[PDB]
Amino acid sequence: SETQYFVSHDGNRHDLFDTLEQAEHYILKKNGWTDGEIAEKWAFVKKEARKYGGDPFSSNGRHSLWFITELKLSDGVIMEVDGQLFDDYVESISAERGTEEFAETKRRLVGYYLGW
Ligand SMILES: [N+]
Ligand SMILES: [N+]
Ligand SMILES: [N+]
Ligand SMILES: [N+]
Ligand SMILES: [N+]
Ligand SMILES: [N+]
Ligand SMILES: [N+]
Ligand SMILES: [N+]
Ligand SMILES: [N+]
Ligand SMILES: [N+]
Ligand SMILES: [N+]
Ligand SMILES: [N+]
Ligand SMILES: [N+]
Repeated sequence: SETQYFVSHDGNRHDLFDTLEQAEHYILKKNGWTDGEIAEKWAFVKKEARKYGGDPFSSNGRHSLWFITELKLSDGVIMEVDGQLFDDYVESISAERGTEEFAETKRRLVGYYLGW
């Protein structure tokens, strides 16, 4: 069992990273942070954004469209999306298992997350 961090921007897939810090670092570099700025300011910006409902990845004072999703996998199978059992997640945005709607929704998400 292994956790990976999936970075997306405005619906577009970027990468799967092994740790949260790697995923965060990638977004910050994408947003033009210097390596100096990250080491001196990121921990503070992330906690203050946490504390007051803001987007720590905001480049202009508004939601950045960046997201980090936490995937748990076993043998390359997605088991959980942000702590929620995958099939439960698919059901909540579509229909229940057994329906073609469920099968197509999970199929697209599987390919989306794994970069097919
Ligand atoms: N994508
Ligand atoms: N990139
Ligand atoms: N990387
Ligand atoms: N990193
Ligand atoms: N780093
Ligand atoms: N990008
Ligand atoms: N700390
Ligand atoms: N600070
Ligand atoms: N503060
Ligand atoms: N914030
Ligand atoms: N946050
Ligand atoms: N699963
Ligand atoms: N089923």
